[PDB]
Parts: sequence; structure tokens; C-alpha cells
Amino acid sequence: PLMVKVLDAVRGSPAINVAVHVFRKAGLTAEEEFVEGIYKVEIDTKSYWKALGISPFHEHAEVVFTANDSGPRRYTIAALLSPYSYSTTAVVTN
Amino acid sequence: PLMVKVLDAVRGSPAINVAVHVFRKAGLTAEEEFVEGIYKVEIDTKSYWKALGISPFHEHAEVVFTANDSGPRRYTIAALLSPYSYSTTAVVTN
Amino acid sequence: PLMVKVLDAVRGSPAINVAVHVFRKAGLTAEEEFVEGIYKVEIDTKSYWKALGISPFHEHAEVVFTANDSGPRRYTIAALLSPYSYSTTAVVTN
Amino acid sequence: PLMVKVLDAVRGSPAINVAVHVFRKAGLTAEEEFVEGIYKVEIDTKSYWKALGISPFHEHAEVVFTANDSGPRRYTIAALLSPYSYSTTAVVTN
Amino acid sequence: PLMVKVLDAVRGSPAINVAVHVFRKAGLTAEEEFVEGIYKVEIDTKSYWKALGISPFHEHAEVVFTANDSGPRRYTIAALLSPYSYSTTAVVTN
Repeated sequence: PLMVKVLDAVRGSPAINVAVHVFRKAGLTAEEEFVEGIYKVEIDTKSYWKALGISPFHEHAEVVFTANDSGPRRYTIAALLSPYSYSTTAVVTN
Repeated sequence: PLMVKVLDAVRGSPAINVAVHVFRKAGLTAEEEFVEGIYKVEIDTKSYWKALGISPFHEHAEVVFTANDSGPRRYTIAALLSPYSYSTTAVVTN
Repeated sequence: PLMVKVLDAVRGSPAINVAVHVFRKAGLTAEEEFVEGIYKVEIDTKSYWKALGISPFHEHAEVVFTANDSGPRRYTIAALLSPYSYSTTAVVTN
Repeated sequence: PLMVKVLDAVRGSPAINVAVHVFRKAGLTAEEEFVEGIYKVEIDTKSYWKALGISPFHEHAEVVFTANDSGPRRYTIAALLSPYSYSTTAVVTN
Repeated sequence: PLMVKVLDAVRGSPAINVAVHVFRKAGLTAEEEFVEGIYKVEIDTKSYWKALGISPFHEHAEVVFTANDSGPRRYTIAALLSPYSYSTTAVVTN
């Protein structure tokens, strides 16, 4: 008798992020029966070489790898994954 | 007898993000029976080389890889995945 | 007897994002029986080389790869995946 | 008789992030039956070489790897994964 | 008779981050039946070479590895994973 109760009684303007998972149980990359990224925030994510495959650059491979991150980049974020009730959130740039 | 109750009683203007998952159970990339990205925010995501395949650049491959991220890029975001009730959210640029 | 109740009683102008999943069970890329992107926001996503195939650039391949991200790009977003009741959301540029 | 109660009684505009997981049980990368990233925030994440595959650069491979992170990059974030009720959150740049 | 009660009575605008996990039980990288990153914040994470594979650079491999982190990068974050009720959070730059 599995019973789960979340936020049974709610009143008064609450700001909630709810993540309820119920589970019952009676080759470069292998992933199975998984749950990922219920609330995921990715900012300025970089990935260059991934899962190239079978025998990459196997023989006589002259490879020059150059990765440059030289950009003027501004990330101004207010209240990231932060619910807020009866609040004041402001971003002011002068 | 699996029973799940979420937000059974709601009153008063609540701001909610709900993610309820119920599960019962009675080759470069292999992924099976998975749940991903219920609430995912990807900002400025970069991916250059992925899952190239079988025998990439197998023999006598002269490859020059150059990745440059040199751009003026502004990301101003307010209340990202942040529900807000009876609040004030403002982005002001002068 | 699987029973799921979400937002059984609702009153008072709530702003909700609902993601309810119920499941019962009685080759460069292989993915099976999966659920993805219920609420996914992709901003400025870049992908250059993906799933090229069988034997890419197999023999005597002289390849020069140059990836440049040098653009003036402004992303001003207010209340991204953030429901808001009895609130004030404004983007003002002067 | 598994019973879980979270936020049974709620009143007065609370700002909550809820992560409830219920579980019952009666080859470069292998991952199985896992739950990841319920609330994950990734900022300026870099990954260059991952899961290259079988026999990368197996024989007579002259490879020069250069990774440069030389960019002017400002990350101003207020209230990251920090719900706030009856509060004042402001980002002011002059 | 497993019974778990969290936040049974809530009143007065509390700001909470809740992480409740209930569990019952009646080859470069192998990970199984794990829960990770319920509340994880990754800032300026770098990873260069990971999970290269079977026999990387197996024979006669002349490889020069150079990793440079020479960028002007400012990370100003207020209230990271710090819920705050009836508070004042401000980031002011002059």
C-alpha cells in the first residue's frame, strides 16, 4: 500500500516547484531506465568532442585541436529556479 | 494499491510548476526507457563534434580543429523557472 | 489499483504548469521508449557535426574545421517558465 | 505500508522547491536505474574530449591539444535556487 | 510500516528547499541504482579528457597537451541555494 501526499492543503498564493517521482518494481554510452533533468538549467555549456565512435583517428592522424573561448559575454539572471511570493525582483542597468 | 495525491486542495492564486511521474513495473549511444527534460532550460549551448560514427578519420587524416567563441552576447533573464505570485518583476535598461 | 490525483480542487486564479506522466508495464544513436522535452526551452543552441555516419572522412581526408560565434546578440527574456499570478512583468528599454 | 507526507498543510504564501522521490523494489560508460539533475544549475561548463570511443589515436598519432579560456565573461546572478517570500531582490548596474 | 512526514504543518510564508528520498528494497565507468544532483550548482567547471576509451594513443603517439585558463571572468552571485524570507538581497555595481 504505497501512498504519497504532496501539498495536500494549499492556500494563500504559494509559489512552488514540485518534482514528485514514484517508482515501483515487483557501446560508447549505454544508459537505461533513468530520469534526468526534472529542473535543469544549463548556461554557456560547451562540448567539443563527444562520442566520436569506433576507431577515431585510428592511424597516421595529425590533428591539431584549438579551443578558444574569448568572447565578451554577460549573463545577468535574477531569481533562477527561485520562486518568490509577495516579492520584488528587478534588473536595472544604467 | 499505489496512490499519489499532489495539490489536492488549491486556493488563493498559487503559481506552481508540477512534475509528477508515476512508474510501475510488474552502438555509439544506446539509451532506453528514460524520461528527460521535464523542465530544462538550455542557454548558449554549444556542441561541435558528437556521434561522428564508425571509423571517423580512420587513416591519413590531417584535420585542424578551431573553435572560437568571441561574440558580444548579453543574456538578461528575470525569473527563470521561478513562478512568482503577488510580485513585481521588471527588466529596465537605460 | 493505481490512482493519481493532481489539482483535485482549484480555485482563485492559480497559474500552473502541469506535467503528469503515468506509466505501467505488466547504430550511431539508438533510443527507445523515452519521454523527452515536456517543458524544454532552448536558446541559442549550436550543433555543428552530429551523426555523420559510417566511415566519415575515412581515408586521406584533409579537413579544416573553423567554428566562429562572433555576433552581437541580445536575449532579454522575462518570466521564462515562471507562471505568475497577480503580478507585474515588464521589460522596458530606453 | 509505505506512506509519505510532504507539505500536508500549507498556508501563508510559502515559496518552496519540492523534490520527493519514492522508490520500491520487491563499454566506455554504463549507467543504469539512476535519477539525476532534479535541480541542477550548470554555469560556464566546459568539456573538450569525452567518450572518444574504441582505439582513439591508436597508432602514429601526432596530436597537439590546446584549450584556451581567455574571454571577458561576467555572470551576475541573484537568488540562484533560493526561493524568497516577502523579500526584495534587485540587480543594479551603474 | 514505513512512514515519513516532512513539513506536515506550514504557515507564515516559509522559504524551503525540500529533498526527500524514500527507498525500500525487499568498462571505463559503471554506475548503478544511484541518485545524484538533487540540488547541485556547478560554476566554471572544466573537464578536458575523460573516458577516452579502449587503447587511447596506444602506440607511437606524440601528444602535446596544453590547458590554459587565462580569462578575465567575474562571477557575482547573491543567495546561492539560500532561500530567504522577509529579507533584502541586492547586487549593486557602480
